[PDB]
Amino acid sequence: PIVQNLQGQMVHQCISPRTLNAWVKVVEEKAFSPEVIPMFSALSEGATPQDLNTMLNTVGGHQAAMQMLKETINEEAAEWDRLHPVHAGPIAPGQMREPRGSDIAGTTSTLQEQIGWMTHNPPIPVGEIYKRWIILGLNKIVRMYSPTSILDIRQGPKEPFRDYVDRFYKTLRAEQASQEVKNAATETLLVQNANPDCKTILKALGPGATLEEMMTACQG
Amino acid sequence: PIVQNLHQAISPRTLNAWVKVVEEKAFSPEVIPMFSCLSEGATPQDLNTMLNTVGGHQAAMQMLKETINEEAAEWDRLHPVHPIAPGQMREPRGSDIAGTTSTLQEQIGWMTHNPPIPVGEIYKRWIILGLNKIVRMYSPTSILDIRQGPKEPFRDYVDRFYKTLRAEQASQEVKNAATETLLVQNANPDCKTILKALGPGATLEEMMTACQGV
Amino acid sequence: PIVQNLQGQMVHQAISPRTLNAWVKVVEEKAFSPEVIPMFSALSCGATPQDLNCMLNTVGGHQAAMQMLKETINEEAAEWDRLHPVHAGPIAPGQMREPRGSDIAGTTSTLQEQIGWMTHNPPIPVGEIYKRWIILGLNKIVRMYSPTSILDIRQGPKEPFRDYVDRFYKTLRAEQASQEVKNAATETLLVQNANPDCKTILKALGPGATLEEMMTACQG
Amino acid sequence: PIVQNLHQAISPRTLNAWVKVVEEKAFSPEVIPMFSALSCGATPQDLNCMLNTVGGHQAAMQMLKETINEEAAEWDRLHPVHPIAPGQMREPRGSDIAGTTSTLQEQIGWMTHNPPIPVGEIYKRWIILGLNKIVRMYSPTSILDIRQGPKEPFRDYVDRFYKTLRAEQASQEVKNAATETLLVQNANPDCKTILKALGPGATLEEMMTACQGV
Amino acid sequence: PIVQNLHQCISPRTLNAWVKVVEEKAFSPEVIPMFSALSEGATPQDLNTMLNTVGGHQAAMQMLKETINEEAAEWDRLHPVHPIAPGQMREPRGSDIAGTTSTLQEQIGWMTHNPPIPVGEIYKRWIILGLNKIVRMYSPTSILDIRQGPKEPFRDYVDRFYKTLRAEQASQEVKNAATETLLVQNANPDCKTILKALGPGATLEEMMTACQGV
Amino acid sequence: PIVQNLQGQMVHQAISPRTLNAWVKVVEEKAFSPEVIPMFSCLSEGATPQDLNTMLNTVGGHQAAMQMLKETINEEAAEWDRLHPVHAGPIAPGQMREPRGSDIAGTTSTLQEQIGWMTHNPPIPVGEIYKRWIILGLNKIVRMYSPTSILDIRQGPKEPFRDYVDRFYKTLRAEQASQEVKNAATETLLVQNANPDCKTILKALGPGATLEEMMTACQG
Ligand code: NA
Ligand code: NA
Ligand code: NA
Ligand code: NA
Ligand code: NA
Ligand code: NA
Repeated sequence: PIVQNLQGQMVHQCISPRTLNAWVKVVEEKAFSPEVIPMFSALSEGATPQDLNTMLNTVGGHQAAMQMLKETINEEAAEWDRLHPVHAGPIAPGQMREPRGSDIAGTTSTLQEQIGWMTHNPPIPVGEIYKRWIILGLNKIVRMYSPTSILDIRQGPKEPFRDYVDRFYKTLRAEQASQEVKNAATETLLVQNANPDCKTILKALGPGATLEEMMTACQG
Repeated sequence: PIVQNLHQAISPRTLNAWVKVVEEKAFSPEVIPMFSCLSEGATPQDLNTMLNTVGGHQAAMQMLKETINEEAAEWDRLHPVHPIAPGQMREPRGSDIAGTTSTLQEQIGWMTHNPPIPVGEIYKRWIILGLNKIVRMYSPTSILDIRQGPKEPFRDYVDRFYKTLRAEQASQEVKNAATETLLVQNANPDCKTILKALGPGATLEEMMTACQGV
Repeated sequence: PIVQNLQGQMVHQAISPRTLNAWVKVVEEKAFSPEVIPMFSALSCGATPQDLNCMLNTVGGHQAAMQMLKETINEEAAEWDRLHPVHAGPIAPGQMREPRGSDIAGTTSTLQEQIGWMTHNPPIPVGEIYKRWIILGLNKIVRMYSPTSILDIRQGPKEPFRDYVDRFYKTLRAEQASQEVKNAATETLLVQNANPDCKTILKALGPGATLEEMMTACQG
Repeated sequence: PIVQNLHQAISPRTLNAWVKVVEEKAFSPEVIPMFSALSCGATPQDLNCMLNTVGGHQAAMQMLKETINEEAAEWDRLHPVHPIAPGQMREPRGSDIAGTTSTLQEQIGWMTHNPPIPVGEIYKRWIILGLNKIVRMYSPTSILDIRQGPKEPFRDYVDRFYKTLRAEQASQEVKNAATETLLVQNANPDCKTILKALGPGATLEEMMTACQGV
Repeated sequence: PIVQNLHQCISPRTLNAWVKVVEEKAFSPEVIPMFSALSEGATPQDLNTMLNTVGGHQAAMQMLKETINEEAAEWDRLHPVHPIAPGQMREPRGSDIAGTTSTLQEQIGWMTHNPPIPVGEIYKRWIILGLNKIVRMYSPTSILDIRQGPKEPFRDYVDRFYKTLRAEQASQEVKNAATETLLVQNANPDCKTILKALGPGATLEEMMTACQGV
Repeated sequence: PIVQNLQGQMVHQAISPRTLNAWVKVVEEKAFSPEVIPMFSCLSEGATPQDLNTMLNTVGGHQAAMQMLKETINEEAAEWDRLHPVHAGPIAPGQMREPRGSDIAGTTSTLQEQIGWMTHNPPIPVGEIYKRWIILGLNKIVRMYSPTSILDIRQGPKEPFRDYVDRFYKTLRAEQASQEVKNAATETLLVQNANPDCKTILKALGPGATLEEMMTACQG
């Protein structure tokens, strides 16, 4: 990665085995649970497209997913080559070339070319652009790998309400709805899908009750 | 974070530490001090990273979102944004402090600017307020229900008592004031008699020494 | 904490998650065994009163004890306010205020005010003063939490003497006697409380025998 | 390694990391990317250290030696050594790149010299070529033999399929081209019918969504 | 410690390391070299920290106190303190080296002063002398009692033999001199005959090769 | 150890508890398996003779071996004193003495004297010289501790060929033959010692077949 710490200077450094090992373990244990993505984002801060490839490529298993993730990266590379066509010309001595889709994705560029683009002024953040493509790819996978439809999350007859809500908002997180639409499934589905005893208690509350108020209500 | 030595990337060890604490301890009161100590010098981005890498307890994390919205709203009411002075940068809105609508660059901007605009420490304050509500919610038993068993060591009973109290968060005036009242009333019969016999102004040392024997 | 390492300069740094995790584990495992206190002292070298509060406040459980520890800190704060009364006056531009009991204890001061006092010349070591109060508090707890009275430590009829001595001096450590009074319980209690066979052997040694000599003697 | 900040000793943590990965994973394809990432800026000495601290898989490590010999021979054929210019150092032979006949001093010499002679990165290339052969060898089942079971989730079947393929190393043209052919032909009957019914231009998403239901 | 790079606080990892070694290994001889290596550049405060964070083995730690007192007494006898030169600091008494009556400031003073007064390394010497006594004490079996079993591999027997010897601390002249004598006399009958048949000037290699077969 | 990292400067540093703990564990677990030696070499890069002694001396157990290793170090010290006789003379102010066998081995020198020799120009690499002696010593032990003779490694009747080869070349590694003589035991012993079914397949290959080709051949 590249972050500014060598005094005032901003020097490149080798991806940390601890960062790698961290990312591989999270993927092994958690299997594209939604929280994996924020973890990916946080382990890959200031990551070069090489670094990103290292993290993705050291995942053994979930290869179905990693293939899907390749397909997505290709789609976002194609769309980039359509939007930014390279005007083929000999490189002026003081400049470097414009990066193609495949160059951002780290497939056709060198670490030198990648450090070039990111540390150039104005910046060409090939790291952060490729990251954007990957994350878009993971989101699709997370939505895919979410086991149950939100419709199917129903509070059991003996199940604590706090447990039911915990599943409900977990499911929702995976089946990625914007936190406007998550806040709007609150006063609708969550109630409709509660068990009979606790549904009655939640209807009796009236509208516009907070999540605190609903969970306090069904505590028994 | 932003650290004064000789910005830095949030440490995988810090993340892993915070995620584990949340996994194991489940909004036990001691979680919050841990949050505060793992998030020293944290940018609002960093804070979001820590909160967002918690899988599970999503009920709670939703509640914590609701609280952050309330503290953002109250900020936009108190500071309504009205043209950028050449040497300065823009004024941060509720959503900008909370890291939702700002960049890491804008956040580093505000904290390292003179005079300082500590968007890190302000958002932290909002989060902690949010966790407190959750901790109070997740506390299993009411202080009223903590009663010393007939064979239960007094030291064990007090340990539950003041744990419960910590969760059902009471001011250190009201914690000090439940001592000479409830703790005694809720002790077992043998040890209650011993604690009444002590008279009023008795320390916790003196009470626990007293009921060591029974 | 603050220790001098940024070249010759002496810079403040964030309390290390590893230091915290270390201290919390020791408290979890060892439960105010005497060795906990030296560990506390060694994990809190150069600690600001904020840092100290962090370490104490991240202990969940032993809350009975942590309440007791609060009571003690209040007693040492009161005694400080009696000894150093603040003369209410507007702060001269080049100075800072005098710290009250509650300011040392980190309850009413900021990290800025704390760094102020410690790095000021002459030094006002609010870190080291609060530490002194805490440790006094833990000592009381350790003495409290010591399970058996030294009187009750008696060598069993089949128990190796080296085992008996190990309990004996452990108990003594908890029931904190000065290492003059620990050295003086040697040639008295330790012998009186040994089993019959080995007591006879230890009396036969005469006075002024070392611990080595006594333990060599009762090897059988 | 040789690292640009503000030579260094190979980190016990790097060594321990690499040895464990080889112990646990046994030339699974993902081992190689891990090798590449643990050996960033590695001197040919460092590389030998990593390979030589692998106990066991000695069959493989012998094979890996044979390959390194082949790439050393091919180098000595392409660059035959013919007197040392006052400002310069000698030209590296096959055996000198491979770290067998050079010193750490000579290796630091070549890499930090201008123009750079990246003996680290050249030897790495030879090793990786060697591991690829071993990975292809150690892959247990032929892609032909990966068939979706009658009760096996399609997501599970695809996961084996593309794992196998990874080992039996195929170009990302030939990986993309086994998709719309073998993967379908080797699916179970119920899900094959569903995948044929999709028509030709179907993504992996679309295929896996399709067979989620069955 | 005091470390020359480009005082520092004793590392929690150093502490944790030392406490674990004492917990697990129980004054096995190898503990002492470990003590010496974890306490490189240690101030007398640091040393006290390491010794004082050992819970348990308190019998031993008391003995170790007695020894430190003996080496402090012997120091006060050899250096009796007799007015502070303007550029200098006071002369350290037995109790000042042992860290009991000095401050960290006074200790950093003595070690970083010119000429150097290595209070760290002097106290260390006293401690190690103390541990040696304990190790010799805690050694379970007398070298006389180490005898090769009738079915026991010779390599196993020698491993006990030289372990025992290490504890019952013998000079490397007396260790080298118990070789061609006791080790043979205490071998089992079959292998003793083989070792006598070797003649006198035989290495440990030669003896262990000889009894590999039986 | 001493490696050049304090900017351009080359400063001595304390042997890392993690390095020690690493080396002790490897010796505990692996018991002079051949791979131990490369590990020793890699944990002891830039090691002073003191450091080396620390690593060797913190091995508890395998004391038989550590005694043998002492005997070897003495033999290489004697041979050094024969080759470099010290001419007894008063030390010229700008110089230091010539190191004796026992001085290299760290037994009779100080850390100061050792840092002296290594950082002197031209260098006197007492670290790297003692290391050479140790490694020679470990090789003898590894060859000793190798359980079976290469002659005795025979492919079982049901044993996968890849398993048999893995033992074969492991054994060989211990019974240290040069990788010319390891490459020459390939087309001879490995075949002669294969099981009947797979021997026939390997003879049928002709001479000069690679290890790949042989292992591909006996895959069934
Ligand atoms: Na709420
Ligand atoms: Na409350
Ligand atoms: Na081969
Ligand atoms: Na292939
Ligand atoms: Na003694
Ligand atoms: Na002895």
